[PDB]
Amino acid sequence: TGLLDGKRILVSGIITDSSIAFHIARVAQEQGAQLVLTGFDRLRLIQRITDRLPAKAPLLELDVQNEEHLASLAGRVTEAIGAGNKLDGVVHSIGFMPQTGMGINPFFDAPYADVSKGIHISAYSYASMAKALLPIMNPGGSIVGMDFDPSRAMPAYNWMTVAKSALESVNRFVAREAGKYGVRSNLVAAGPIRTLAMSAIVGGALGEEAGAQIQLLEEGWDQRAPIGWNMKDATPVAKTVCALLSDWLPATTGDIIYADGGAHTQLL
Amino acid sequence: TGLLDGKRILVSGIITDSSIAFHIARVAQEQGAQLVLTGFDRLRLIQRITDRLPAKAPLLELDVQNEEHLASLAGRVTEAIGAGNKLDGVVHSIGFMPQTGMGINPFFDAPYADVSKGIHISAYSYASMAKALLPIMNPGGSIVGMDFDPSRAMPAYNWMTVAKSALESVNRFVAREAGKYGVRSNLVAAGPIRTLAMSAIVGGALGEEAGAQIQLLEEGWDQRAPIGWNMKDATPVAKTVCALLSDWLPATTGDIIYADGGAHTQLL
Amino acid sequence: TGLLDGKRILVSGIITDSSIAFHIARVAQEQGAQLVLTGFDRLRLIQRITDRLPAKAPLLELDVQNEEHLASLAGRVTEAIGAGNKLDGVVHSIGFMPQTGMGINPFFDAPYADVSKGIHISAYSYASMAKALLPIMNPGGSIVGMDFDPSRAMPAYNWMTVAKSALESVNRFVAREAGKYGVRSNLVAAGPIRTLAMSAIVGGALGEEAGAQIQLLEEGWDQRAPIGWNMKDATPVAKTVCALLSDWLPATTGDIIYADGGAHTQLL
Amino acid sequence: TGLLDGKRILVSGIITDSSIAFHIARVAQEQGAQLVLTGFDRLRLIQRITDRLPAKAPLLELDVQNEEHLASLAGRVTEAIGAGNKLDGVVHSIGFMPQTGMGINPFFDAPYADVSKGIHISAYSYASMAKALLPIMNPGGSIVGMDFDPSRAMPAYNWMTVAKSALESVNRFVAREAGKYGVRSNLVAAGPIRTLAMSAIVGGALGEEAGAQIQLLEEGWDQRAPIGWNMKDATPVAKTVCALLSDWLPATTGDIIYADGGAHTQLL
Ligand SMILES: NC(=O)c1ccc[n+]([C@@H]2O[C@H](COP(=O)([O-])OP(=O)(O)OC[C@H]3O[C@@H](n4cnc5c(N)ncnc54)[C@H](O)[C@@H]3O)[C@@H](O)[C@H]2O)c1
Ligand SMILES: NC(=O)c1ccc[n+]([C@@H]2O[C@H](COP(=O)([O-])OP(=O)(O)OC[C@H]3O[C@@H](n4cnc5c(N)ncnc54)[C@H](O)[C@@H]3O)[C@@H](O)[C@H]2O)c1
Ligand SMILES: NC(=O)c1ccc[n+]([C@@H]2O[C@H](COP(=O)([O-])OP(=O)(O)OC[C@H]3O[C@@H](n4cnc5c(N)ncnc54)[C@H](O)[C@@H]3O)[C@@H](O)[C@H]2O)c1
Ligand SMILES: NC(=O)c1ccc[n+]([C@@H]2O[C@H](COP(=O)([O-])OP(=O)(O)OC[C@H]3O[C@@H](n4cnc5c(N)ncnc54)[C@H](O)[C@@H]3O)[C@@H](O)[C@H]2O)c1
Ligand SMILES: CCCCCCc1ccc(Oc2ccccc2C)c(O)c1
Ligand SMILES: CCCCCCc1ccc(Oc2ccccc2C)c(O)c1
Ligand SMILES: CCCCCCc1ccc(Oc2ccccc2C)c(O)c1
Ligand SMILES: CCCCCCc1ccc(Oc2ccccc2C)c(O)c1
Repeated sequence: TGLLDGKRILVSGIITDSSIAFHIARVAQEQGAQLVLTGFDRLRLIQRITDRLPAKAPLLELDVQNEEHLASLAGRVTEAIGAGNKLDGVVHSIGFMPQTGMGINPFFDAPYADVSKGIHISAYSYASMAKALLPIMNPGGSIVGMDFDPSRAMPAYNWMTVAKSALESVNRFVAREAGKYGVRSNLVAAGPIRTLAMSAIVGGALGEEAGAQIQLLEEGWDQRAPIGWNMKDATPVAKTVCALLSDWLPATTGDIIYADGGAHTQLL
Repeated sequence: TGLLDGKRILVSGIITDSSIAFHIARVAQEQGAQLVLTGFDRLRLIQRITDRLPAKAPLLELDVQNEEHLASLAGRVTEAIGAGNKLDGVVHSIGFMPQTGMGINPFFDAPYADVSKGIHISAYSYASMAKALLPIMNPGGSIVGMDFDPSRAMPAYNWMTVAKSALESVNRFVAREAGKYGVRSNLVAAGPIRTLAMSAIVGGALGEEAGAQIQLLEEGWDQRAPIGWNMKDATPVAKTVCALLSDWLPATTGDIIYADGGAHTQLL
Repeated sequence: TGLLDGKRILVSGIITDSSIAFHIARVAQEQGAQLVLTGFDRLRLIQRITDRLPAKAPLLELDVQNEEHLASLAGRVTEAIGAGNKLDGVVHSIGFMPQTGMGINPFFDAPYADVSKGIHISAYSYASMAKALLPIMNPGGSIVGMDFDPSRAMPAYNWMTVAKSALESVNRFVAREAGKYGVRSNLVAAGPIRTLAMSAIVGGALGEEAGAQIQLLEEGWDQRAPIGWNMKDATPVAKTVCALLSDWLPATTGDIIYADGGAHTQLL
Repeated sequence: TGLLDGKRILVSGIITDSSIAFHIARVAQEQGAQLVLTGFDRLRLIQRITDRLPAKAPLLELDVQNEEHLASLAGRVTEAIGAGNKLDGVVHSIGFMPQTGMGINPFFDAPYADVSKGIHISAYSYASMAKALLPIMNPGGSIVGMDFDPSRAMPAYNWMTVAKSALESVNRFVAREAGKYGVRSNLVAAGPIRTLAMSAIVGGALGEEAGAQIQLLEEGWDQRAPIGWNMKDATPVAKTVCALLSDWLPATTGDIIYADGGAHTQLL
């Protein structure tokens, strides 16, 4: 009955139940998908969080900066899904940028070591995961990553904006590689969502009026979006990622779908 | 379990069983939608074409330049679907440009009367169909128009390129109106498909260069698309339109979804 | 030694001494250009206004909707500039939209007759003027038109936004034709300037909240521009046009240069 | 008389007399500018090369990955130009990418260490040069970097495409900081030019595919550019950079000017 009936899908990036990846996983499961999950660092917490999903799925450790984790990933996925089976979908929902690279911290004062780490995790890892997983993906498959529209500069997002610009470019080359396997590669550019990264990384770097200034972001985004925007609701974004993982967008690759309430199409 | 089960959808633009609109109607019916079709000019002929669809659907006359057809449209649709019921979707799959505006005919020699006619039918009509139909659309509903990426100039498409550019802009303003109703408005920028218009209009205006240009279009597009492109197969485009008509892209509006094999994301 | 020393340049669009074209003309003559001016409708007024320029230039009548004017234009310019001389530059600084297509007047209520007149004058005439003048332009020549970034929808600009979208597309096709003559074609997307068109057309259609709403546009453009924006100063825009008329951007064609304080590059 | 008469301009990125920076330097001196040059590593040979410019100019060592070099840069330039004098122009004409990041080497096989070096040099350094030099730049001044349009993926350019996508994003935030000083920041996206990096980095990484790949690049570019394109001629690009360094584009910042024959505005 489900949009993703029978499909085996790897989903990275769950840390809490407000994670975009959590809702992607939840919707994908409501739609009949069989999941393999990956988690970073706080595996015990992640285990407890994933207990809240509609169906239990194996959790595999993946630090995208750890070459050993990347080299063993496909083997460990095959152990979880069974020999002779392959993935139909992969979700990259991963990002990091040091505090120096965000908020009210002067753009010029972020050392390259920090920026590099951020670009490693948030951009290059999209290609790493594709490298690791394409060899175990079925024709008609779909790789999806999460974006935040970086076409224009803005307060606060700072070097993460630069990392997203890189990610968009990486996705276009991932499409070229993926196409050899009959696999699509796309990004979903989401509007703002109240996640752990929002409050701890972005909010943490904004200093004092962070609470009110995020409320400004919500109000302004919902005003610009012709159909409105709810920062408390990741479901519209999760649904969009599932549309891309499905058979219903079979001719879209190297591309970006905007799940932002149409805010990026309006100036005011 | 159909993607569009229960949905009432108006589909304009069928003229042959190669029409992008025809495959849109076919796929939508396969997925449980209940359709109303609109046709232009030769309605007796169109009815024999629509007879080839999987299921019966009422066929309505609509010339988008005819003010009376537009003023009566919502009432005629309401009769077709039953008083009390509203539309969940609307598909604009219509375009025209006079020969002077196309092909090897010099760009400078198209009189404005001819360009204006093409822009009326191909761009302005997206707004006039939205005006007529929004008052009989449900929240969560979806308006979708057909686009051919006009961001760059090219041989042969000439003034139709300009009409498409206008249409993309018209779509962003329709989104502002549609949102007041909880309705989304998007275009699908399709790759090249073997349809009547490509033959009679584009081919016709290319004269002796039609063959070489159409061949280059078939193979060049496939070459550039990372997942490839079958110009003889409208299904991938029709599926993309159904995705937009569905509940699975609920946060996208005023936007363009590219069902072109990824070709627009690659230079070579 | 002036930027445009010895260049023969046609400049359209002067109506008042606040007109963008007036400032283009002044800066161009300050830089050694020999001008021919074209005016519409109010020829006695334009003659008077142009008496304020650094040098007296011949003024020719041109209503871009008048086929006879267009058909006789090259002949009339050749008279103004001398037989055996050709133009080095052409400036299109022309636009119109009926009130129904602007301001607080509902988008859906603008009749196509109104929209078509707006598009004729604002977009199609860029090609009309190129058709007329390219046969009397020197290699290395430059055609420049005035744009307002229409990539996103916005309040008030309405159907003019659609006309500018069309204009951008027209410019790319003009470039194809102009290249056959060794001539470049480009647009300058300017930020908001206090001109007759701004007060009469835009402010006129904004109703009672107009003078203040226009002030709020200034405030927001200036805030978004990393280098600020002064709506009272056309000179930075005129300078940019002069740069495109000069020999200093010889590799730029089919393109758009933004003289907008950089506001389009920033989200907030 | 000269376009840049009286201006003091720093030009980085000279490595051979085919360097785009060499032609920028030459044209700038021809136009009355006083230069300070920076070079990397091979300073003995760079000095030999700059002795062939029309005018004498101080040459300073700058490795952009060297923190000590950047920390001391403003003081060294001040020594070169005289205390109390400031720079009106800065040209960043610097890029690097390891071979593994380029050509026919598999996109997925580039280790992050290699990509990170390329991004540091090719993108981050645009920000570090701005950080170092803005304190000694005059209001009305101009920072210009060199781009190659990375909006679409393509053969061979591989991870350098990613670095350019990052660089474009960096330029937009540099614009925010530069505007506090009354300074503009922009990129010139150049068409392809035969330089040391083309030969050694791009051509070297293509191997047996270099001939065919570069022929198609060159043929396609000249075909698409409405005014044509000559890969052997850096002067149009050098002129465009000088236009940006001048007073003639005073309202453009955070932006990208294309010196590419108009190629990017045309599909074919
Ligand atoms: N929250 C928003 O408003 C928003 C908007 C647009 C895009 N995004 C993108 O959505 C994605 C999900 O972020 P979120 O908002 O759900 O935040 P989140 O805090 O819920 O998730 C971020 C994830 O990044 C993972 N991560 C960090 N370093 C990692 C590493 N080295 N290896 C593997 N995983 C690592 C963390 O474990 C965490 O699970 C990110 O790409 C984010 O940039 C978020
Ligand atoms: N075929 C392609 O390669 C292609 C690619 C991208 C986008 N498109 C767009 O797809 C849409 C459908 O085109 P298609 O290729 O299926 O061609 P088609 O010939 O099958 O359909 C074109 C339709 O336009 C309708 N039409 C013309 N004038 C009309 C009027 N006054 N009122 C109402 N309808 C009118 C025709 O009757 C016909 O049904 C158009 O917007 C077209 O530009 C086509
Ligand atoms: N003022 C702004 O904020 C702004 C911003 C960006 C772009 N522009 C563009 O700059 C250009 C000049 O406008 P402006 O702001 O200087 O206003 P303006 O009123 O000074 O100039 C508009 C000109 O258009 C001419 N025109 C109208 N109909 C014509 C016709 N049929 N034939 C020939 N000419 C006709 C008018 O006579 C007038 O001279 C237009 O393209 C406009 O869209 C203006
Ligand atoms: N050649 C083309 O077709 C082309 C086209 C568009 C853009 N570009 C860009 O133009 C710029 C100049 O390239 P080019 O083609 O003239 O090649 P080039 O080889 O002449 O110049 C590249 C410069 O980068 C410098 N560089 C490398 N590492 C450095 C470091 N650590 N510190 C300081 N400098 C360092 C090199 O010394 C060299 O001077 C680059 O940004 C390049 O990406 C080149
Ligand atoms: C106020 C600035 C506007 C941006 C807010 C939206 C947002 C929130 C969180 C996001 O995720 C991250 C951001 C930075 C670093 C890491 C992650 C996952 C993210 O990518 C985007
Ligand atoms: C070089 C590219 C030329 C072929 C483009 C593909 C195409 C084919 C048909 C299309 O439909 C029309 C084109 C013109 C007029 C009317 C219609 C429906 C259309 O909009 C696009
Ligand atoms: C509030 C809307 C956004 C600000 C508009 C700035 C502007 C002002 C005048 C312009 O010129 C015209 C506008 C409409 C019709 C005709 C012309 C010449 C124009 O093109 C742009
Ligand atoms: C076939 C590849 C596509 C055309 C490349 C044109 C080009 C050539 C050289 C360029 O400069 C560099 C490229 C890589 C690394 C460093 C530099 C300076 C560059 O940035 C662009």
